[PDB]
Amino acid sequence: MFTGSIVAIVTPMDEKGNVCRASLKKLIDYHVASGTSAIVSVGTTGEFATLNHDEHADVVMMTLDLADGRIPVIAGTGANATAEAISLTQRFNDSGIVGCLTVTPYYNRPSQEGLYQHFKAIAEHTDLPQILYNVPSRTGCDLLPETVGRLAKVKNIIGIKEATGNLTRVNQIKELVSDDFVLLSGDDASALDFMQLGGHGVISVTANVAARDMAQMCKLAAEGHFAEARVINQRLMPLHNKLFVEPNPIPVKWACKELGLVATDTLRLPMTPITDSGRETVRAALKHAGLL
Amino acid sequence: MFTGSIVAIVTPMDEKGNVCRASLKKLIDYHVASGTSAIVSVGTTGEFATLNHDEHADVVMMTLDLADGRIPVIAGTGANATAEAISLTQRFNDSGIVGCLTVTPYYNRPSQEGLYQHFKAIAEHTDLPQILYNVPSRTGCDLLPETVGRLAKVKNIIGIKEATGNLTRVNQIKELVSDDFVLLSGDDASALDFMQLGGHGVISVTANVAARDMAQMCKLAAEGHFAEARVINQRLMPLHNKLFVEPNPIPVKWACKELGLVATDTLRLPMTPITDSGRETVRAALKHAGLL
Amino acid sequence: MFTGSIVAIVTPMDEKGNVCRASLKKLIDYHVASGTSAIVSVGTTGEFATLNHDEHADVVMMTLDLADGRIPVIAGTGANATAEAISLTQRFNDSGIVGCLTVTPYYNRPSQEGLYQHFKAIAEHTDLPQILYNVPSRTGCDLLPETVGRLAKVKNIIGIKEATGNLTRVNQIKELVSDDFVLLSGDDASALDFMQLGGHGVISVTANVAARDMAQMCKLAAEGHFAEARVINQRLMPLHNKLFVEPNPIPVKWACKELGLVATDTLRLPMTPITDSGRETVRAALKHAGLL
Amino acid sequence: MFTGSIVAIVTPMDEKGNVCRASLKKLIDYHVASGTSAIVSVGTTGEFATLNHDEHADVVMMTLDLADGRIPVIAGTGANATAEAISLTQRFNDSGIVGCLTVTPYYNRPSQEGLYQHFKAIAEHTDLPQILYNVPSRTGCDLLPETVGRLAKVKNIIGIKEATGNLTRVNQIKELVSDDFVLLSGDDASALDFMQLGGHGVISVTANVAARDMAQMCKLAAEGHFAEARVINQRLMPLHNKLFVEPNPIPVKWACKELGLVATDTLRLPMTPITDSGRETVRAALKHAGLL
Ligand SMILES: N[C@@H](CCCC[NH3+])C(=O)O
Ligand SMILES: N[C@@H](CCCC[NH3+])C(=O)O
Ligand SMILES: N[C@@H](CCCC[NH3+])C(=O)O
Ligand SMILES: N[C@@H](CCCC[NH3+])C(=O)O
Ligand SMILES: [K+]
Ligand SMILES: [K+]
Ligand SMILES: [K+]
Ligand SMILES: [K+]
Ligand SMILES: [K+]
Ligand SMILES: [K+]
Repeated sequence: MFTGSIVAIVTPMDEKGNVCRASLKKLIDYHVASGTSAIVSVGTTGEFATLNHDEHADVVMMTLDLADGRIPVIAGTGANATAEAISLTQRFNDSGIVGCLTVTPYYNRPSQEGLYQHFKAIAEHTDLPQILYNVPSRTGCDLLPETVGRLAKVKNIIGIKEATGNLTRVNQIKELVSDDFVLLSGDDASALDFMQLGGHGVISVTANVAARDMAQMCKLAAEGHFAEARVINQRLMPLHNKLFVEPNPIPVKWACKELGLVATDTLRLPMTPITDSGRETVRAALKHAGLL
Repeated sequence: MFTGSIVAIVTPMDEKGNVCRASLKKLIDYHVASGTSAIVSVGTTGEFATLNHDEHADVVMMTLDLADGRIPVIAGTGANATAEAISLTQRFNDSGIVGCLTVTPYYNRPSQEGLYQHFKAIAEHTDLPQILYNVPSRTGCDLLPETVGRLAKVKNIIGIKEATGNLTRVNQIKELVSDDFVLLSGDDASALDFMQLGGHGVISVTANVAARDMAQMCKLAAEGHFAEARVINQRLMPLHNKLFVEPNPIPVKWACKELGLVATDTLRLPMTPITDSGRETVRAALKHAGLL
Repeated sequence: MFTGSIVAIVTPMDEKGNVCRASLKKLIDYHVASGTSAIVSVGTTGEFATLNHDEHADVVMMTLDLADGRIPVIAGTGANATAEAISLTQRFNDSGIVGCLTVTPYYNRPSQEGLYQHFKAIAEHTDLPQILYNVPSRTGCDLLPETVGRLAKVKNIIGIKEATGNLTRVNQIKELVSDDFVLLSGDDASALDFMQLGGHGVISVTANVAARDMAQMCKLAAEGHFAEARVINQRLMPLHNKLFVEPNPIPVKWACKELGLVATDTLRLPMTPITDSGRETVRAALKHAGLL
Repeated sequence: MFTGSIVAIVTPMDEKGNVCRASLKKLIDYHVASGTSAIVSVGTTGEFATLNHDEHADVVMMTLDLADGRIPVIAGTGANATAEAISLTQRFNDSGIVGCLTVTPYYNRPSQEGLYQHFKAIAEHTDLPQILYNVPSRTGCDLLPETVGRLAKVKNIIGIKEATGNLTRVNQIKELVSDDFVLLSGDDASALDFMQLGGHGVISVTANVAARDMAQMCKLAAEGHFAEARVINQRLMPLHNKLFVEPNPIPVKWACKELGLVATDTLRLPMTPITDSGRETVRAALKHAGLL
């Protein structure tokens, strides 16, 4: 499933920074019960940067095992070296994942032609559906609509997670791609606006703690009931902002712990523990959303 | 050597994308002959993002072997996960390298407290001198002067490669650190200005192809001879700019090949070959510098 | 009328830079015939900066006289000194204009409290409806949604021309104001997106040369027929971009001359004549729109 | 005087918002006593946007009268319409002022060719020396070095007030102009850095309240005594920053009142009175500088 409310799931960790199977199970059951459309495993929110390849694969496989066919799983498979992205993708071929979420190379700042060759090569060597991921504030590069249009001609490049927050991208991309190419927001605070403009859903941090409200918001949006959706969005807006009051996923993991969905809020360095002021801001946002 | 003209040396490749030992040897001998102060091996210009750690370590160790004590070698040791940076640094402990160039974590956008903990942990696991490296355009993170002050208190944190191009940082940092903390430019086009303000040298892309000129410019700067240094700077200004006409190190590798310093200008995806328009721009800059 | 396609009309000039009544008459008749909703007289596009107060008033009065009740006229009344804005507003009280378009103070960078006091004072001393105008790229300040919400409580502050191009502003402002407060785009290239998000129309440069297509696009948008509207928008998109290929209103005045709507394309310094390359780009855009 | 510590003097007002002659006289005598090099009358800090031309001219002429040949007076003469800038400059022809400070047109965003024609036309209508003034954060326009080169060829264009805070501009401009073209900082917090790179002085907000310290710092800089100049700079750094805690000249007028240099801290809308939090910040900065 590549539409509606898709959660960019936290990778819950014990105090040692190793994946907590019991916490992950509780999250997955929560998403199944709450109507989340799909789970993005080891995306940005899942701390892909600080897992090594083996651990990253372990988490995807554990998520599939625990999901047990009840909810679709999309794996984070991005890398900043094209060989590495291919390699990681091969580990998931015939795993049971429904598709891959693949970020533009970060740090090295390739040209648009470099991005085209990068994604073309990755798509060539899998039959899995690929969702491109643009997040310039993290990567230092910006995958432009023209290049997205070029890549959407590749059979198994099927959509894009657009995380610029620049809403003009929706229709710039839509006019260059076929009607079946999926446009997903990667920016919770602008996601409803993104859907109103023609987007198909959101790959969401907020959904980690407000899964039912997110699922109902995205359904209302898909039906054209934007005023109704916007009531939900306004109750969620403090979370859409304050889940980034300190670096994601610091706030959302604390929030998941506060709700009892995970055993510990531990992250891996260079992510550090939430500050006291951050706890108080996040808690206020959870209360605004009616979750505590 | 942590002052003067420090080359961020290319990792020259064969057509297959693997390190070319003959080319690396030619470069290194060139830098010895030219008066380059030190070599940074597998920095940004050396394609650290697209080598695996073993490959990265092999290039560093080959560069150290070829230098044969003639010129000091600083290893690139940055990573966006602290555990991984520690692992890479530990490869070089007792190796012969003189210190480490360690970039702020990229993509994951840690807080300043996160940056402090990351670099502190790395410095704790080595006796080697650490040069911090700030380049927000690539990493999505900005290591601010206050945090650089805090880190300069750690015994073996000894300098910073400041690649913002924001020259106010020179004196902001200088006033927070001891007189022996080294300030190096990471931005060729502003590097003479950076030294004029108090900086100690440059870690340079341009030095790959104008090593003698860069070394002479930096020596004149260190002596307070700014007007003479500026004449050299003006002759190199088109390279300082046009070596970034396409993404670094695409132009500089081509320039190295054009000068006969390396056998091929091959890079790894997502870096792609220089365009025809790029070749003509870079050739014009080399001709301006009197190198061709 | 404060909805649909509203033209930010050029101030046509003879070769001496004085207002050309005959050219203005032809424009006004064109707008009446083509279904434009209203005319903004001496806005940005009408070169408010380079008319003195007497000339500025002359042009508004001439536009009202020529309109002869057939189309509503909104006067540009902005200034960067609150006394000056009041003064200019008084000149229009009981003139026949339907409202005023009042820009945030430029150059002096007031606080949000300063903007609130500025606009509150101007509104106090007129019974004319006021449309706030935010264009940070010109002014150096940004009138934020919170302050817009404060000002919308003032009885005769009735809407806002939002020219940031940042589409998140639509619903940030809408949630803070009453249902009858008018949201108008000031950014042609994002205007259709702006209306799709809940905006009520556009104060347009493009409408100067494509008045009928703009009027039909904004009606389709108001009816919810966005796919239909978007076909029109895509034929207009090169004009929405290339009317800013050189500083507005340089391109649009040339385009008006090329279509025969005005006798000369003359502007006042510091605006200068269109370049040859600009003529060719603008002409291509007019052809794309089917106007030549 | 177009070098050293040049004060962008406040236009002190009474409670009604009109120029206070006794306060202006106290300031001017202060600057004579302190060793200020020159006074810029009705620059940005002097509230040029909210005086009418007659008022503006009266303040300039009063400042010239009060200076009584003791200290040179440069008039602010900028406008965003060329005709208006010419008119204002012509007011001061044969007046006693030593030159003119003329800002790039604001709001209307002319091209570089437009800037060239604007300043050329103004210089043609006077024998007075012209200092260009670039401050893109306020004007929406950036007068680039290439254009500054082109204008420096006009006989009576003799310098530039560079208020970008982008220190690379010093040497970019210096290499395109003659050795006698003057480079002055418009940015107090980077001004010592600017002089260290080659600049000749500063047109300063801080000098309104730390005139002796600023004059001593600039003299030390001119002599090449940078380390001693930096000690003074560090003592003034909180003022350099906190005089912009609210919009200039709100903080500096309050500071002048607090020091007894002016009778009231009144400004004209849209500038508004300093907040209580602002007063406490500025008082802390004055105490740091040892002025209180
Ligand atoms: N820390 C490295 C490797 C991560 C590998 C597994 N996801 C990066 O962000 O590219
Ligand atoms: N491509 C990954 C791993 C590089 C590992 C060796 N230098 C990154 O940029 O972090
Ligand atoms: N040129 C000045 C005065 C214009 C007055 C009439 N609109 C400005 O842009 O504020
Ligand atoms: N407030 C108008 C006119 C100022 C005229 C005298 N200084 C402007 O900023 O251009
Ligand atoms: K395939
Ligand atoms: K496809
Ligand atoms: K140290
Ligand atoms: K009123
Ligand atoms: K109202
Ligand atoms: K000159």
